[PDB]
Order: sequence, then structure tokens, then C-alpha cells
Amino acid sequence: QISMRLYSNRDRPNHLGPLALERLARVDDVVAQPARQPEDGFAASEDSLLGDVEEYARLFTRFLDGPVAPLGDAIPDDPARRAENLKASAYFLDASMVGICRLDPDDRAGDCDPSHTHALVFAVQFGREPEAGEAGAEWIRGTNAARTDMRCAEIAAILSGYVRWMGFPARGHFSGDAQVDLARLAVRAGLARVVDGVLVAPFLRRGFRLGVVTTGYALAADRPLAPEGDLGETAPEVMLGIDGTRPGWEDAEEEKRPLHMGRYPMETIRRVDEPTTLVVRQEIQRVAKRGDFFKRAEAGDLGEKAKQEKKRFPMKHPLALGMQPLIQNMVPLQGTREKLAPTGKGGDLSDPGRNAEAIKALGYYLGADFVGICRAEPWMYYASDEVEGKPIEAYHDYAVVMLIDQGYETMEGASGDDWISASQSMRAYMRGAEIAGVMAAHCRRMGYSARSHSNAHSEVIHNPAILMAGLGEVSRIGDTLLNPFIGPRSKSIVFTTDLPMSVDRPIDFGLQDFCNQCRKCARECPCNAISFGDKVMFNGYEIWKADVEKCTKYRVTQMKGSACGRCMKMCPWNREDTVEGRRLAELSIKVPEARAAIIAMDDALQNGKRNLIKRWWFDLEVIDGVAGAPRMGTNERDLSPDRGDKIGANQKLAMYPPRLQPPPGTTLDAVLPVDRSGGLAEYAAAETPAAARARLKSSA
Ligand code: B12
Ligand SMILES: O=C(O)c1ccc(O)c(Br)c1
Ligand code: SF4
Ligand code: SF4
Ligand code: NA
Repeated sequence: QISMRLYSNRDRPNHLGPLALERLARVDDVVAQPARQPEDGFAASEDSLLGDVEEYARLFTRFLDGPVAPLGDAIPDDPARRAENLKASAYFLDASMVGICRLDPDDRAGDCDPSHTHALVFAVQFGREPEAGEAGAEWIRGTNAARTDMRCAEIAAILSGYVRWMGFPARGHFSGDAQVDLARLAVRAGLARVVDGVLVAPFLRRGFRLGVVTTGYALAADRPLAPEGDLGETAPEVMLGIDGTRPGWEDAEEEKRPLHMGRYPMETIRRVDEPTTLVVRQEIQRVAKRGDFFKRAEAGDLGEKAKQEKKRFPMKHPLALGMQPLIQNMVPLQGTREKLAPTGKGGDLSDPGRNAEAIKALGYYLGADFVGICRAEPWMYYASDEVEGKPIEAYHDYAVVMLIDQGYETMEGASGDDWISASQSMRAYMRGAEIAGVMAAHCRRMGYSARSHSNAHSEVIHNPAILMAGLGEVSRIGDTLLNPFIGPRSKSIVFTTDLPMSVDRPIDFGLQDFCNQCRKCARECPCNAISFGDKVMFNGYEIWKADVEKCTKYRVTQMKGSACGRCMKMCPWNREDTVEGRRLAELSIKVPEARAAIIAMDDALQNGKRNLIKRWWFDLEVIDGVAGAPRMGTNERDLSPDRGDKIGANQKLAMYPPRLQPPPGTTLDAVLPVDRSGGLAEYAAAETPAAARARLKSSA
């Protein structure tokens, strides 16, 4: 695979994006002319996704405008900084291309707010579609504009809400609900030119759709593209992406892989029938959802401060607040548990192997980074819900598991526990829930029960589904599985369904031996919650059990950031998507003799250091509905020194298997103070995986 960037973007600020837009011919003004956005080249049937992406577009539309917070005294004045931060925000949310332009009278003369002076214009590129005759082509053909419009409305809604929380009135616009001329503003903002009355954007050869945020929050404006002639898209500096931008050949190369195979070469990873760590199904107890340690925090199980902060701790930052409406209001759409009657829509559904390819292709078309399929085994479902305490049924046969990359470049400039951490969680959560909600809907359209499991509402535990779907291995981080290509830098989304699909197999890329020689995540955890010792048996399976009490307490309670994810950032597998980055992963997998060296040089080269160029976000904590400067400061952590050579023997963590959890049926209205002394003793008594294998063998 030769599409990886040759050159690093480590010195490229995020407001510049992944495309070398700063190398295109531009001029101060251009004469406006009629233009429409690109459209599909075919129509969509009743077999098609179309109805579902339109529903979610309509849902996001109700968050294009909303309440405006009081103006604090911490919002930077400089329009240039405002421009970069908002541009970077849009790229964070996966805009393909971003620009800014000034609104003039003719725009404010419509239903648009008359106090609006500037427009943030962004484009999202059409998704890749299955080739004719491929599995799922009928589900997708003709849905690209609506599909891309949904994504635009999403981003517009988040960004508009983001500015509104900084105290500035703002309004999102897209084809489905726009008060301004979208095409006209895209040309003025320098994203596109006009060919035969249709917009044409450089680099976005697949087509695109637009979104816009109009606001009185003043921004530095960009300049339109040179109206005629070659823009320089194929100049040598741009073709090779010398500044760390998308190579000029990557599109043509990527488009040679079948869409259902995803972008990362998972087909090259070794497969095994059973996971690389022991799983003893007959010994795995199901856990009350009330045993979720956030649910425990919420009920008072972890003290009053954890209970107080449980609601706000991930919403301290205005960007995450812009995502909350979408997150919470997608929940009522997650799907059904009852059996459905196959409706005859969706084409030929008799080949489970073709069904899996269509589902994977469908996920990648919608924005997933990884798709895997496994059976939703009953021990993967929670025993009981946390609100009413009623039993949860194992109501679906299959689990579709998708990984959303949390974002390398943002995490590179962060501490892992500063004011953007929860925003990296919530973005991946918001994006996965959207994609999974759309896919479950389509399954239900075809007459196959399906329900998604999101951050706001899940009835399965994602982890074992990530394992069985072959998307990660057990890693030292504990409650996080590690993928060979994006390491631990992910949020998973799962949706269960009865749609017959061929399942994937667990993967084996050598991580057990690698984590056995590595301690970086454990060394860098601010509250020492990650284990330095051997794997233990836990509720019937082998795992590195982190101390989930200490982690929960720190994420909900620490006041120099919003939550934490520092362990993802520090892991050596958290790497840039470069030629040398992939090769370091390749070597880690194929050359065991080189692992110790890679683990050491990761420190010697100061990997994990904060890259100040990538720190694009504002430090804003919302207190009493008003964004202000962080009341207590901001985490700015740097590489830490070794703990003892004896820390694996001395560190003592608490574990909470079902025995030390709220029993099935317990609700949030009961309180069960965390029995830490019992969790410490429990951990000391945990069977070692070696003893479990001996014990199982004696009944084989
Ligand atoms: C609440 C919660 C936490 C809590 C508490 C978890 C807990 N154990 O109580 C803390 C602990 C606060 C937490 C921490 C983080 N977690 Co969290 N956690 C959750 C959440 C929402 C609940 C887990 C749960 O069901 N209850 C707790 C009970 C079931 O815990 P348990 O009995 O000890 O079992 C745990 C593990 O043993 C594992 N597991 C259970 N059965 C089996 C069986 C096998 C064979 C294996 C291998 C594993 C496994 O799953 C449980 C995860 O907590 C899930 C989301 C979800 N719906 O699953 C994620 C989730 C697992 N965590 C996730 C992440 C990303 C994080 C963080 C990195 C935060 C961040 N910035 O992203 C940190 C890392 C923590 C670490 N050191 O590993 C991701 C992991 C994805 C992945 N790639 O593996 C999840 C899946 C959310 C998601 N949608 O992606 N979060
Ligand atoms: O319930 C919450 O507040 C919550 C749930 C999931 C999650 O990843 C985070 Br961060 C917070
Ligand atoms: S284990 Fe928890 S507290 Fe420690 S670095 Fe990871 S997210 Fe932060
Ligand atoms: S930091 Fe090292 S030990 Fe921790 S998960 Fe990553 S590779 Fe494994
Ligand atoms: Na790293």
C-alpha cells in the first residue's frame, strides 16, 4: 500500500487542513454568477438509504439555531485567531474544505439575522460508492447528496452551537434549511469556482455539498479562487504533499480498493478463530448496567463530588456543548428490539457473505474508519437496565462494530486531560451514533430488527464485540482495545441486528508480547489507574484490569481539563499516518525482535510530547452557563520519568467483577458505596491466566 503520506504534518497548524489550499491561485474578488451544488448522477430507489439520511438531516436541522449564552470575558478579540480556531474546529469535525467570507447586504436581506457579518463556509465531499454489481450498491446509489447533506447539517449545527455558547448569535445553513445563498458564499469564501452553472471545488473530484455558519462573531476572511485557468492543484509541492498534505495520487490509489475493505489494510492482519487472550464464556457473568462506573458515580457510589460533577464533566467546553443536542436527541432513533418481518426491500439478501460486504461498504460510505461483524453473544448484553432495573434480552443475533478515529493531530497538541479531551470523545461518539443510527434504520427498512448502542444509551458492552469482530486486541490500557493501525485512538459504535451476515474472526498482530514489554500508558496515567503487572482473570476472561474507580474519579472530577484520555495519546501505537509511521507498526507486528527497541525509542524520541503547533482550541470552561477562563488552570503534561523497577509488584489496584458490583436489577435510586478495600483484596486473589488454563485443561 503506497497511498500513505510521505511527509509529516507535525509543523502544519490545523486551520490549514489536510489539503494544500494555501497553494492555490487566488484573487481579492470575483464576480458572482449563478451556481448550484453538485448532485447525484442517478436516482435512489426504495431499496435505498435515502429515507434514513434525510431523517437525520431533519433532526440536525433543529439545532442550526438555538439559545445564545451570556458573553464572558475570555473570547479572543483577534479575528485572525477566531478564523483559525473556527476553521480548525470544522476540520476536526471532518470538513473537507473550509473558508470564510464577509456577508453583504444582499445576504442579510433574506430571513437571515441582520446582525450577521461573516460566513464560515465548508464543503464535505461525496462519499465513495460501491461499484456497480458490488454488494450494497443499490442501498447507496443516488443517496450521496442527501448523505453528504446530513453530514453538513451535523457540522453546521455543532459549529453554530459552539459560537452561540461563546456568546455570539450564530445560525447554521445547508441545502435542507438555508437562509443564505450557499453556492454564492462558497465561491466568495474561495472553496469553488463555477463550471456550466455547477460548483467545482479543487481536490474534491467526487462532488460535494455545502454547509455554512453565519454569525456576527467577526472573522478574518479568505480570498476567492482565481476565476479562470489552472489553480495549481497538481504543482509538484502539492502532488507530493511536501507540507504533510494529502498526496495527489491518494484518491486514485484508494479508489482501487473495494469500498467494503475500508481504508486500512485489515486483510493483511493475521486472523485466528479464538482471541489472543483467554475467554471462558461459561464463566462470564452478565453485569447490571447500573454497574457502569459512570452510572455508579451518578448514583453516589463514588462520593458526592463525583456525583455532583457526573453531569457536567464532559460538557465544560463550548465545542462539546455544541454536540450535546445532537447526541441526546439521536437516542430516540436508535432502533427496535422486537423481531421484524423481512419486507422484501434491499435487493438480494440471501448471501450472508454479500450482506457483510454491503454493511461494511455502507459504514465506510457513511464515515466509519473500521467495520467488523461478530455474533452478539448473550454475555455481551447487560443483565439489566439502570433506570427501572428490568432484565435486558439478548434480542439480536449480530453486532456490527465500527471504530471512529478520535484524531491524531488534535491529540498531539493536547495533554490528554486538558479542555479538548471530552470534545475528542464526544465528536467520535456523535459521529458513530449518527452512522450507526442510519445503518440500523436501513436494516429495519429491509425488515430486519436493528438497534444502535451509543454513548447515551447502550445495552451491550462494546469491548467483547470489538474483540470478537477482530478490530483490536486486549491492551494494557485495560478497558480499551488496541487496533494495529490507529492504536487505541478510537471510539466504538455498535448496532445489533438480525440481518444475516458472515462474521469476522479475532485478529493477532502480536500485541500481547508487545504490551508485555511496554509501560508507557501506565507510566503516564495521571492517577496511576493502569496496571504495571501481569494480566489477571476477571469475570471469566483474561485482561489487564485497570483501576476503574481511580480513572472514573479523575475523569469526572479533575478540574484542569474536561475528562481525560491521556493513555490513548501516550501509546506508541498512537502514530501519524505517514510512510514511516506505518512501517514502525509493520515492524512491531512482523519483527518481534524489534519491539523492545521501538518501545524504548518511542521515549528517546520524545513521542507523546505536546506539539504546540497543533493546539488549535480555546481554553474555555463553562461555569453557570457562561464560558470563562479555566477556573483552576490547564493540564499541560509532559513525558514522565520511570516508576520503580519494582512497581509491578508494589502497585495495588482495585477490581470490581460482578461480585463487587450492584447486582442485576439495581437502579440509580439505590446507592452502593464502592467497596475499595474489597476491590483491593479481590485483585490480590484473581486467578492468573496460567492457572486458569491449567484448570480448564483438567476438564477438557
Ligand atoms: C463507563 C465507562 C468508562 C469508565 C468506567 C468503566 C467501567 N469498567 O466501569 C472509565 C473506567 C471511567 C472509562 C475509561 C475509559 N474508557 Co470507557 N467505558 C465506559 C462504558 C461507557 C461503560 C462500560 C460498562 O459497560 N460498564 C462497566 C463494566 C462492564 O466493566 P467491567 O465488568 O470491568 O468490564 C470492562 C472491561 O473488562 C471490558 N469487558 C467486559 N467484558 C469483556 C470480555 C472480554 C473478552 C474483554 C476482552 C473485555 C471485556 O468492558 C468493560 C469496559 O469498562 C463503555 C462504553 C460501553 N458501552 O461499553 C466504555 C468504553 C469501553 N471505554 C472506552 C474509552 C475510549 C475509554 C477511555 C480511553 C476514555 C477516552 N478518553 O476515550 C478511558 C480509558 C480507560 C482505560 N484505562 O482503559 C471505549 C473503548 C473503545 C475501545 N477502543 O476499546 C468504550 C468502549 C466506549 C466506546 N464507545 O468506545 N470509561
Ligand atoms: O454519562 C456520561 O456523562 C458519559 C458517558 C460516556 C462517556 O464516554 C463520557 Br466522557 C461521559
Ligand atoms: S486510565 Fe483514565 S485517568 Fe488514566 S490516562 Fe487513561 S483516561 Fe486518563
Ligand atoms: S502504551 Fe505500551 S503497554 Fe500501554 S497499551 Fe500502548 S503498547 Fe500497550
Ligand atoms: Na506516540
